[PDB]
Amino acid sequence: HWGYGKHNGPEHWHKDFPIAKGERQSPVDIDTHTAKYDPSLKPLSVSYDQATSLRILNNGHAFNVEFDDSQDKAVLKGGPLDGTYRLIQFHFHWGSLDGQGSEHTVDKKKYAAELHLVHWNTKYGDFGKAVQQPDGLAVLGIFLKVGSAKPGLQKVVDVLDSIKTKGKSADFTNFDPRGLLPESLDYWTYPGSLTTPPLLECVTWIVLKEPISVSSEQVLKFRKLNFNGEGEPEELMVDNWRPAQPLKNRQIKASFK
Ligand SMILES: [Zn+2]
Repeated sequence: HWGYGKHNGPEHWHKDFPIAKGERQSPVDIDTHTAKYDPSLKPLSVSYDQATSLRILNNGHAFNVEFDDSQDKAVLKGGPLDGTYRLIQFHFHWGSLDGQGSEHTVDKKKYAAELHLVHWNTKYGDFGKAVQQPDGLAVLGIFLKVGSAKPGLQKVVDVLDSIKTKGKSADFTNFDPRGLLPESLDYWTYPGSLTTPPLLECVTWIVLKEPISVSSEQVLKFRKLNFNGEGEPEELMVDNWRPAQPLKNRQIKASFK
């Protein structure tokens, strides 16, 4: 099945998921010189004080930190969005080396990693229904650069030993995702897709301009994870990123001057 090798990676996904060659695929390169400032965009409202993390899972493609999304406890609103979007999970994409790993790029610059906070539109009732709608999801994307450690990431890093291989999970309560946000909420936005199969064109992307800094040691621990299951040949979970896709008939809008 699909993955990030030579034989099963992004360049093959279209055979099982033809929407891979669609009109609104993600990620994309963000050309900062052609993204136009849109004064009509609102400030983003990130309301994560009541968030309830539950569990962390290695799904064979990344690790997901999962939230209780049975009520409006951690929501994203404002920005480009109409209505209320509930946080369901976050995960990352990262590289084998610090010079690649992000999905979005900025003027062709690749960051070491990218965080995706995934939220679904409450008007559709559940995640599975939301992903069938063009405005079903809002994904907040945050770039990671290597420098100073991110204190608020360390709790994540230190549990990764317990979910080394595909299908392992661990309890992961009381984690506060506010500790993963940069200072500024300035953003770019465009309409796109999930970046992994099934590649559904259901996402309003909100990509923050300001990266967070993580330490080399932190990212090194991500790279100790495995794509494989327990007692299978070890294949390090690295380079779990889809490259930039054609922008096609889209515009990327900036919330800032
Ligand atoms: Zn992602």
